[PDB]
Amino acid sequence: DALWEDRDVRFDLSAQQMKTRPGEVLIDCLDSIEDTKGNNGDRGRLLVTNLRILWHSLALSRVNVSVGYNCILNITTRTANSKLRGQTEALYILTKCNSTRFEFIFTNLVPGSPRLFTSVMAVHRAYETSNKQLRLLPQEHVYDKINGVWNLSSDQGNLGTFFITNVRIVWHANMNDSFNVSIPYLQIRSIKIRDSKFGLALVIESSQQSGGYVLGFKIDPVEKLQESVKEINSL
Repeated sequence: DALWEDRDVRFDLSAQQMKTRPGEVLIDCLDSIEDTKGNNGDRGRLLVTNLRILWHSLALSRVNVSVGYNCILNITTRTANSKLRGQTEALYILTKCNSTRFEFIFTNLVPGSPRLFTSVMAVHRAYETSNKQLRLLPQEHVYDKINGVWNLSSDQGNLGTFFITNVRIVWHANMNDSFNVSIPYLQIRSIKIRDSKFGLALVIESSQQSGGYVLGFKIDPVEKLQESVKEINSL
């Protein structure tokens, strides 16, 4: 139960269906599959999304466990069924990180979902495929252009150029090497201003990374630090 996310209590389900996360898009959903090497029984439903691939039970759906695209390495098919009551059904499981293996056997689907496999190749693929002009992500735009910022690293600080985007909040330095320093907004948890410490700066409280990245704005009369904290606390 190390990559089974909890659903009965942590997703607060009824007796029949899952609970959808914000921004989670559904494509297909089916039934009558077997799980092995979890902590479960023998039969239940099967749901899929753009962030999780979900097994709903049949008997006791107050035990219902799944995993998503954050942990899957690659996926397999069996073959196209040659003749006389075969199937195309194969769900075989490659964990990215841990040594747990799984086999998903649809117990009684009659064509075994040959067209759901035509979908599931692309939805893993989207999670696969993910001078100062930004390497811009799709569904992302630039909302501020700031020249002359002294980001002060643990090594040293230098002349730089800052951008404020929708998601990937990056910083460029034009000091002889074209640095890449980029954080996403979802890794940002909280923000504080440091006017006195290190000269009119902001510090970044990261949850997962557990580190702090600063910038620098005492280098010019800038009138943009109060512009900054509004955009980044909102978005």
